[PDB]
Amino acid sequence: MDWKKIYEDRTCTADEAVKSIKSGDRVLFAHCVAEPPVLVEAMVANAAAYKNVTVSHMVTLGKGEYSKPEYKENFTFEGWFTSPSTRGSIAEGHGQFVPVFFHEVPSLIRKDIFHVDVFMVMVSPPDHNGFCCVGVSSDYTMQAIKSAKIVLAEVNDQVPVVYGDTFVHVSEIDKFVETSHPLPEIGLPKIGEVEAAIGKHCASLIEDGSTLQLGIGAIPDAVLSQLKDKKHLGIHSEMISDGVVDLYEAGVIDCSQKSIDKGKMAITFLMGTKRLYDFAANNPKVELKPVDYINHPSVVAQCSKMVCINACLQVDFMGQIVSDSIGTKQFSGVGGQVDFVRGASMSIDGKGKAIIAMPSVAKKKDGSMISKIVPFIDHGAAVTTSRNDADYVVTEYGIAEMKGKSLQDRARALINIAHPDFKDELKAEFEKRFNAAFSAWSHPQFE
Amino acid sequence: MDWKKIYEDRTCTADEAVKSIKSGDRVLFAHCVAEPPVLVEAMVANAAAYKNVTVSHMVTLGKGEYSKPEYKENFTFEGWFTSPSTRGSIAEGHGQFVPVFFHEVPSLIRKDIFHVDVFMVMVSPPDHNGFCCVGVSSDYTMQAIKSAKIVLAEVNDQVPVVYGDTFVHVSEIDKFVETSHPLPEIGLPKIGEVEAAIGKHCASLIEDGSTLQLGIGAIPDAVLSQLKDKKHLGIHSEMISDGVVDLYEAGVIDCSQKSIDKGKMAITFLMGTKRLYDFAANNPKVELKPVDYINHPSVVAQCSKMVCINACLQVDFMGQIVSDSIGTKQFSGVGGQVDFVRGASMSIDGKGKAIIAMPSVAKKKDGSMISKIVPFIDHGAAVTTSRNDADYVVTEYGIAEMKGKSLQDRARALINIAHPDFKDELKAEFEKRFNAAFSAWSHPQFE
Repeated sequence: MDWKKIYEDRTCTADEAVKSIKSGDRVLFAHCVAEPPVLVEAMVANAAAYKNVTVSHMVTLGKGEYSKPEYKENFTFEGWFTSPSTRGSIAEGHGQFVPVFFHEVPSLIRKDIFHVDVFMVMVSPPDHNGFCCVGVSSDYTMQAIKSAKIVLAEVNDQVPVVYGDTFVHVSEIDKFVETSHPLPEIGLPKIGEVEAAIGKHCASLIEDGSTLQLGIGAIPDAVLSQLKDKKHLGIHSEMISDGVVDLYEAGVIDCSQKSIDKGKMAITFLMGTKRLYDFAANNPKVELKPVDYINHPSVVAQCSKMVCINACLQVDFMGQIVSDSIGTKQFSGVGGQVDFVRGASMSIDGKGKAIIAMPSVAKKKDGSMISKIVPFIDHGAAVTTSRNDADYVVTEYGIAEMKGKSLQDRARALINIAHPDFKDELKAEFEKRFNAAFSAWSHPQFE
Repeated sequence: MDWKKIYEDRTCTADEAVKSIKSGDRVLFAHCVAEPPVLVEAMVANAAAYKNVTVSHMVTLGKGEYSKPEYKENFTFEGWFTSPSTRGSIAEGHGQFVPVFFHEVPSLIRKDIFHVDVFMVMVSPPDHNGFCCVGVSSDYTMQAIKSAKIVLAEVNDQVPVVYGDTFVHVSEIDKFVETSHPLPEIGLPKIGEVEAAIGKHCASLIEDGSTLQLGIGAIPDAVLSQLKDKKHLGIHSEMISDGVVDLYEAGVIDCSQKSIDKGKMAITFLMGTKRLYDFAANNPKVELKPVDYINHPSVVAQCSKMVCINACLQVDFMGQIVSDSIGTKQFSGVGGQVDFVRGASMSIDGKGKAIIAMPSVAKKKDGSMISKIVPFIDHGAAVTTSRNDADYVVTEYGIAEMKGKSLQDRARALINIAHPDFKDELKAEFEKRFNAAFSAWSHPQFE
């Protein structure tokens, strides 16, 4: 109606739209799959128009061109979660990294700590009432829309309409750039015997009626594959994957025993194949909500029989968990790992569990093996899940309980699930670290 | 009535009471000032009767005799927060340490992770209706009374009656041992120029009507002494000490602008001089509540203009905060530090602040001067407040903001508040760590 005039008046080309960015601006992209590639391309192509423009976002499936050293006078990448195409800049020094809990991002936007001069977002074209849909992200995207000084939208008719807090009226957007292209996809991972074993251990901790949080990759896919005997599972998760769709259509996940958002998979973003995007579209069983709801520890605490499944990179004898860095090298980010660990620990029913899982070993490129159960974290590594936060740790060799357990008993339990080849070296490190014998037993049979 | 017969039938000597403990038991002492010294003495005296009795508690003002190596066949100390009289056992190998958030202790007891066979607590003699008062502790003490298989009470008529969740009916207690002795006291700290400077910086962050959390020692006392010009301050704190009483008597703290528990100082335990214990007694302005209320991040989040002040030991370039260990040596515990950090971060009003403060330098055992602002944490140190949790860091040289700040900008801010004598060495380390100059500026003047 009146809105159609607004929409038409504000429609332009991508090259025109990015002229609204000025030197010194803080620019933010919509999260993950909602990043607008045509707008990002235009901004990068217009690099010489800009001096010292901050570019922030979290995980990206895009090229991360603005993060390359040649652009360092034009753009400064400020990642809140890094990925293969942007992590190089952080290692090299011209890119920056902010450690921030995923649930807290909207708060930092509202507080103007994460000030947003220009927000760039991909959306569906408007419905009959002038509401566009973000489709695949709610997360921090919805707050950014409200708080940004200028919102630039790539209107892509391949974006799905998904229920929840995903809608933005055309009157809230400054410029529209019309496009049509498929959304980025991630492939399904290969599951090895190591991951299969991890999934089986994780599955043994999951009872009927559990509310699940899990991500993407071989580990959560392995877990899901081992849940086919379970009943009435629910979802309250930062994201769902293609794997969750499989378990839903197997009849295992039905959200019938949830305490809040009953009958619905409650999520904050989507990332997978087009099969996932199609599933989520116009589906009463799926609802996207902002990250300061979904990942809020006080909200997770209200979930029934919460089971949160997340991966790490290494765990030390004290139960310090490193998940986002290898020594001084930054790889990803905390994301929602600690949000859900905390929510499960705070669970009002007292039934919440947080599982942190990893292969027990890695093969280095020189051919040698290394233990991911370690006496000490790598030099300069960031602790992601602190020793006080730690709950269950799982490898292909079993389950170690950290919660309420002493440093010595944590180390004993971790060594017990370490690779057999490393156990003697690790027990020697135990004795040096703790000034105590590994074995708590002492049988008179052995003098 | 009926109750008087119960009480009299269950009254006995300390030596008789401790025969309720058997080999293999988990024994728990009431927190801090409520530890029953006459019962502890009797237990240690009866050491030869016991094999492998676990002895747990948090901070202690007692002698910690059961933690000495000569007792290792009889007792195993399991600290949930260590102190000078028990920390030696952890370093030596025969004492154990559990990393646990203060607010979570009641939950672990309820879950039977912290199973309690015998709980030993000091209480006031019963009121007219048969209710004894813990007086100085609510914390985990109230849950432990409910959950323990057996409760042994030292009935000390010098224990104050203090309002809140501090009362236990005689029918809840198995044995009573009558005594009369003063409660343990801690001294008033000496405030040097360094702590006075820290206090001034912290005070500059505190507005009228703020709700405060702070502990004991030169830093919090220095902060309080700089608050004389503030108005309508409130208290929602793990503890109060003598300094808070001073500020209340000055009319600065009146609890008149609190959002919850209006007009009352809400606390979980008391530790100070007899002046504090007398003050808190029968006082409508003071209320003790358990730690899963007071320190619960979801409760702290409801507080108005929350300002949380806590101390640390060292902070690295990433904003990782070490507060409870010196390298591999365990010193204290997380206590409620992270509980209040998270609560302030989660504040519903968006006004919460968490301040972590420390002197910029220390003199080590060998007489050398060291920076407490460091490129990397000491080898094997536990991260107390993770980089994602970090908010304000304060030294005598000023304030550094961590929240929403990049690793590089955090390190710059921290170097800015380091001791002038260390700044150049620290900037050299900055360059090596980040591959960037401390000044992010290159000028054609110098090519």
